[PDB]
Amino acid sequence: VKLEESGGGLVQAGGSLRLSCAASGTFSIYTMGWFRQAPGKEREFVADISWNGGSTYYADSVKGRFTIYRDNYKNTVYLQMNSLKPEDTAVYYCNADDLMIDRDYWGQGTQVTVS
Repeated sequence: VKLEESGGGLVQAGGSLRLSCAASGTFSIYTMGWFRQAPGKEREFVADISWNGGSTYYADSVKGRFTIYRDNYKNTVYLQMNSLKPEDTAVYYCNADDLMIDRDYWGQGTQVTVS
């Protein structure tokens, strides 16, 4: 299992960005999620989505501005970010928690910088 993140980069405050996390490489199923990491700080939960898409959870800092969703055809989970703020600047990581074997997997991380 490999997770490849795409999107990100430099964005003006008030803008929007969509991050993607494409899974590749069997077939268990997964809780997929997004975390972010500011320099010198704890890893911060952002959002996650259940294996069948029926339940989503968001950190209070992003509720009402961010949306997590899954496109099964592309085997990709997405993070739509609106009204971006300097406080959102971080490396964003997607995670996949294998519910059959209790092992999780991580993307390489993608920088989002809000100017």
